[PDB]
Amino acid sequence: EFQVLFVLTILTLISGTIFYSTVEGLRPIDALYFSVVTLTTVGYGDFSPQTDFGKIFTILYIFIGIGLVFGFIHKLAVNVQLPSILSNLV
Amino acid sequence: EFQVLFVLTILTLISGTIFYSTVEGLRPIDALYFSVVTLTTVGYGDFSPQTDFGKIFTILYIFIGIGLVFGFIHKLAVNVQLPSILSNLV
Amino acid sequence: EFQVLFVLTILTLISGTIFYSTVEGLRPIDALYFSVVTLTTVGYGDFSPQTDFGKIFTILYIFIGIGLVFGFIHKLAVNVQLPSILSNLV
Amino acid sequence: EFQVLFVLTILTLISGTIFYSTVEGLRPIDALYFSVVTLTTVGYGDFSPQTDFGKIFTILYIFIGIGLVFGFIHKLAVNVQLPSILSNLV
Ligand SMILES: [K+]
Ligand SMILES: [K+]
Ligand SMILES: [K+]
Ligand SMILES: [K+]
Repeated sequence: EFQVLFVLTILTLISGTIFYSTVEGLRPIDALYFSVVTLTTVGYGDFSPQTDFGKIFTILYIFIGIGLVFGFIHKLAVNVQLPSILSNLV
Repeated sequence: EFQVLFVLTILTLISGTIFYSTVEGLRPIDALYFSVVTLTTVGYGDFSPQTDFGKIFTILYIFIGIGLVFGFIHKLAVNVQLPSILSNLV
Repeated sequence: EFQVLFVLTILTLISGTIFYSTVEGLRPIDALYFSVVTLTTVGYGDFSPQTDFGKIFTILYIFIGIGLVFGFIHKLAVNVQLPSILSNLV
Repeated sequence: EFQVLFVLTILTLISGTIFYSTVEGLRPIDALYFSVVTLTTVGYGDFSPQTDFGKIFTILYIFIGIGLVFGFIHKLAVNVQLPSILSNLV
């Protein structure tokens, strides 16, 4: 469960990294950071797409990616972080 | 279920596209992108309303639109993406 | 239920409007718009607090306000928007 | 329950305060404010990391912190705010 969502999240972030590095000219690290900041809905806006291709991709990436990323966050919190916290209390 | 939320999401995004293109002077593609970035709560701020009409509309659009857009995202994730993922594992 | 959350949301937004208009010098309409953009987690950043008082208030306002605003949005979506949609289908 | 999430949220925010004050050169109050604005997903972008260290930390901080912060917000809303509201109605 967690492993599948972890792998899917990595793949989704790799896709954004490649897209934004190529089409929007970002350094790969900036493209990865931007992809994370986007799909977690933080949205600083220090980076944002300038091209119409980038804007269209971003629309679709948000709709397809938010569900996966927040599914991963939920499983991380409930199946990894929560048991680790409980274990520390004993 | 999914079809109804899909159609409602398209209609909601068309409404924002028309509003922001007219009142805020955005290109239609920018107005659509801004509407998506708003209702998914990303909020880059590369675009934001400059007129009081735009600010008032945005308040109401957020309150009326977030529930529909995140209902659609939830149904997309659970009723489309999840079964597709499970099918790939077999 | 819905009425109580509606009133609480209005009161919470009035509080932010008064605070940001006074301490951060915003026009009341801008303060209301900023309060909404904050508590719905959109966060354009076209407005943001410049004073330390404003930053401290914003921290506490977010933590106390997000739960109320998203409780209201949930009740709006499920108890008002959903039945209205279903009624249109018949 | 609430106490544990409260303490964990404080610890998580202290960690961000120390990190962003040191690596990104922010005043401690700005680092705390930025940490809150990040983990609640508001993301104004008035502050954002400029260094690659800061961007990498921010990616990991978001993934590890969102679950804790929104767990705390949920418990605050349902176990503290809700009973206080109900008590006011009698
Ligand atoms: K945001
Ligand atoms: K958000
Ligand atoms: K934002
Ligand atoms: K922003």
